[PDB]
Amino acid sequence: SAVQQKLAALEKSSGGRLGVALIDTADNTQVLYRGDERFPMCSTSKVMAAAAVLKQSETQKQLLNQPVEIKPADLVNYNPIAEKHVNGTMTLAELSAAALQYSDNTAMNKLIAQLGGPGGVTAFARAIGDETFRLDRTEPTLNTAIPGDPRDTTTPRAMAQTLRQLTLGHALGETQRAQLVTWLKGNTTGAASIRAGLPTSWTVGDKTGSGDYGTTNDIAVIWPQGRAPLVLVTYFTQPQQNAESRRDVLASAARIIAEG
Repeated sequence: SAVQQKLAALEKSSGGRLGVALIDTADNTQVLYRGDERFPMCSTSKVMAAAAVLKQSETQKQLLNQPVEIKPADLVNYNPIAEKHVNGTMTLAELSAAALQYSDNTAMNKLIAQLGGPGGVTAFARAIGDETFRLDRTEPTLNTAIPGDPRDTTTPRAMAQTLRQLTLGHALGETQRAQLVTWLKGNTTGAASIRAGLPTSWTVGDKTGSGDYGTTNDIAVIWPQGRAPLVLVTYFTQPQQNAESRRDVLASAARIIAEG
């Protein structure tokens, strides 16, 4: 198709490997580019951890208000919110928001702990029908993004379908889904990624991810004005371990998709 020619050209110009999945919920049509290849998820995996805790709260009604200690030993490499609460507590709701909206890595590790380890996050993916997602490590090592390494990867197709189910579908209860959507819409890290390629009137909720090998990711739910929502996943990774992030590639991919 025309869009896939332009995405292929974008990929060639970038020197990296680009994976795109679009689901248009208006007719459940999909646009895929390397849709079944594995990519390192990096921080886009935080959506699955947050959703898994939200799923637990459907039975444990007070779970999101449970205070969790933040100790100095809990802090890893990037903890913009958790650092503000060292030797204090954050609720699981506050940790989920920090993980999603600020990409706080300590917050993610607390969510993983709450779920019983990376196996508990992966279990939730399996429980909602995602047989592709795998979380193997905690922060920060899940971001190593080594070429060919299957750890901590998913495919664009799988993540788009799963993000659709979590936010627009009914994999979660109504209160939990609304909370997830509110969190994604309040993301602070996405201004230069998918959002930058889309009309400024469209509402976007997204989760970015970045890692080694110049890995630059964004997954988004998009509500265009007067139009059915879209789910867009853009993964990008590069051959050099020290490569710089390329958020512009995600913006350009989104712009190419938005042309259709």
